[PDB]
Amino acid sequence: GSMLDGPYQPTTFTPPSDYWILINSNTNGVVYESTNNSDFWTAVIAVEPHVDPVDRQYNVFGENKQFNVRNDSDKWKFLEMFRGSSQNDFYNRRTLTSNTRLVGILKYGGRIWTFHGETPRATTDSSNTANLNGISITIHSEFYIIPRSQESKCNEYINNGL
Ligand SMILES: CC(=O)N[C@@H]1[C@@H](O[C@@H]2O[C@H](CO)[C@H](O)[C@H](O)[C@H]2O)[C@H](O)[C@@H](CO)O[C@H]1O
Repeated sequence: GSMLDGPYQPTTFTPPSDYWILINSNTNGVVYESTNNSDFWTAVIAVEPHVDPVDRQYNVFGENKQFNVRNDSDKWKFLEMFRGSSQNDFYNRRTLTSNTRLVGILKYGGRIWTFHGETPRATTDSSNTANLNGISITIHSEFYIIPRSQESKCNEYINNGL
């Protein structure tokens, strides 16, 4: 179809390897939840502009959790909350401060890639897993699909907008 394929409505699916999923967050709270139920749990939480430090509730992987959040920018903030085993408390692994409200997740090269840092200079980073194929995602906002070969385009969107 189009190289920027979408938008698609919120759903749950197992992303194929080699394709960036670009999610256009349009509200606060949980953007997506992704797990293989074995060694990888990531949830992305959206925090609106100028939020003083506070503990908010988020339902993730079916359970209500309290996360400490803040955002001292005009830009939107996206926190990666992770755990690698079912018994561990989630920790804030990475952040993305963004004027464009776009977050990205990719299966490639054996590991999960996401964007982090601050637009317009956000960059990618990897996360290891021993069960990449098992990782599914529940996405709560509209999203697009872009091949990994076209990451330069994905990077422009993340940093500069659609
Ligand atoms: C060195 C390399 O090829 N790394 C790949 C990643 O792409 C790089 O991403 C940085 C930002 O993090 C720069 O844009 C650099 O030019 C890119 O080469 C890529 O994000 C991941 C996932 O597709 O694959 C790495 O191999």
